[PDB]
Amino acid sequence: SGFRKMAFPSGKVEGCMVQVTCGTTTLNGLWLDDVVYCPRHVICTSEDMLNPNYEDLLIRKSNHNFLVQAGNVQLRVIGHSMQNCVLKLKVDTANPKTPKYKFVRIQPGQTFSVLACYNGSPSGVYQCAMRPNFTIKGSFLNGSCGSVGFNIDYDCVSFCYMHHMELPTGVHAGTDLEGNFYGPFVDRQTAQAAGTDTTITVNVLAWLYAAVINGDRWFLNRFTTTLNDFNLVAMKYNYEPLTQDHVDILGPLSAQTGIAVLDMCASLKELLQNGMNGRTILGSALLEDEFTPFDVVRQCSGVT
Amino acid sequence: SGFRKMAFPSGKVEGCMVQVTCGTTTLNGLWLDDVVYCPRHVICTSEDMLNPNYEDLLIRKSNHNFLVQAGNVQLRVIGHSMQNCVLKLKVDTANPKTPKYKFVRIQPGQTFSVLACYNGSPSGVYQCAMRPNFTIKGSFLNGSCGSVGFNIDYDCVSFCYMHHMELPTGVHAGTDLEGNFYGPFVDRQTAQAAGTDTTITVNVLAWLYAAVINGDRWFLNRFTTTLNDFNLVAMKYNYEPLTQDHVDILGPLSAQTGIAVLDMCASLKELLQNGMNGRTILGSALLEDEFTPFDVVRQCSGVT
Ligand SMILES: *CC(=O)N1CCC(C(=O)N(C)C(C)C)CC1
Ligand SMILES: *CC(=O)N1CCC(C(=O)N(C)C(C)C)CC1
Repeated sequence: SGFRKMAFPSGKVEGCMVQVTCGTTTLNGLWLDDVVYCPRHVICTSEDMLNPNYEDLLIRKSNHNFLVQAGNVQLRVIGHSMQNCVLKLKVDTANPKTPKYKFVRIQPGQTFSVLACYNGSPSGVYQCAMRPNFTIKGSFLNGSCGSVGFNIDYDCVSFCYMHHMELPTGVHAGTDLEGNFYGPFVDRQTAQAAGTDTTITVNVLAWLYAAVINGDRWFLNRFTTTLNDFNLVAMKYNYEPLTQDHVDILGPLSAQTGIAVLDMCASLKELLQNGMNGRTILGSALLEDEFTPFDVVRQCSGVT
Repeated sequence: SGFRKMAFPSGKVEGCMVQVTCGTTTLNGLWLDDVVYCPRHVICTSEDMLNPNYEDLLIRKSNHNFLVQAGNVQLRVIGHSMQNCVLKLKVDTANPKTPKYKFVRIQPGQTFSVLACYNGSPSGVYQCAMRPNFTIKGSFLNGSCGSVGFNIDYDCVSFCYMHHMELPTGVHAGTDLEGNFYGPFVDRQTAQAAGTDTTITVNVLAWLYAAVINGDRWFLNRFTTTLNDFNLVAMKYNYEPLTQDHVDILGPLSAQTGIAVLDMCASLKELLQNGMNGRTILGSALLEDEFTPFDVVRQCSGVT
């Protein structure tokens, strides 16, 4: 028993973190095979960040301007290209610690682990979700850019996020490893505001299943609901509308606990309308939406 | 900006996790140099767990009964001793991935990362504290025993916890790596109940500093207090009494924010007496006590 906000083990990704320096800017890169991935804004002066033309800024850059350091050993840059908002620096040496890996673009509501790095040195690991507004709620100081988010499928690391931007509201924006930003965000120091941070309904329900499974059951009630009735309450409370697909995804947890998804919806409804009344569920005083159904099954079954 | 519940990177500890099988029982071991550490209850049948005499049970065990498997490679056990509540199995091969390390017995209120393992395979990582009642609030299914808790001081892993016991209330008990349990707990399936789970006052104050530092300031008020006045309120709310030592420890965070520790105490006091009124601090609806002052400084400065 016990249910905790759990990151994947960081080992396989630690061995992929390098320091990238361009001019006076130092941030983090991902070394997979003979390529280092990093945010293209490594080339910018704070001045440039206001309205940078990245193609033009890049012309003033050669392979030898990108200083790449794996721990205390320098890597020879033999090539550099811009893919969308990332730089791919070709090095002469393939990372000997490259795991099996994919680049995956995750949907909002999907969760991943972030290995926060400074100067290509890992400092910590924590679990995130891609918010429905395409922000993430990270911990990123200066030097943390190029820190990546990932899932591990046993041995295969699916890289889903590279950190680029802090919005003035202290939320975080970044790219998949093909350099495409999540949501409407850009590597420009401009007026960019996050949209509504909606709650990931399916994730809250998963976490309610997780709680029942771990003995926190006080919020089970006698009521059921429909998708249409439940969604009226979702709407009012800035929750993602719940689909039959979400219901299907919660099936396995339904099965295990013998609680119909819609009964659990009715529990969530009451919790939204009435709050917690100063009570806690899995040591939390609000409704956690950064566990997927998959995260719950994983941690409640014990997959490695 | 951003402040998240952050575990140390797991890499250095992943390379220390092995599977230990004795008879039908499989759990996790820590391989440092030519020694594998594991909970002595690996030798018990569920039957034995009711009133085991570990010295006597051990006599029926030889080196060759302890099957030790690092990934897919078996280790030859050439020795086995009981230290308190741990077994130390001497293997013929020193772990090539042994980091610099210490064994440290942590005080309650001190935080550490747990690498949850099943069959010596890491599944996830999460941050904990040693609770003032000497429980921890983990995520541990069957097979998770021998999972360890640790701090990293740059390159030196301080191992502070090995997981042994789930109490029927779903909280967790274990040993330092010398085999001595935290608190009054024993490796016996008996009536063991956790004492009062008091809140770690100094940790809540650190986390209040962390919030100010990250722009969550609504709970700053016009009031100050004394240790003696504040402690009256602590008492009533099952908070650790605050000492001058706690105040001294919060000095650096005081300095940085220019908020006197006692003013921040007065903020905590109001929060205790009045609650949150449905507001959140660093995305939390209750007062977080599993960040130390040291954890806050680390994550707010960006140490690796
Ligand atoms: C996130 C990160 O590590 N990063 C982005 C900001 C950058 C900086 O301080 N500025 C504004 C200049 C472009 C140097 C440092 C790298
Ligand atoms: C925690 C763990 O992995 N562990 C302790 C319980 C044990 C078990 O299932 N029992 C009760 C018997 C002693 C086999 C498995 C190992």
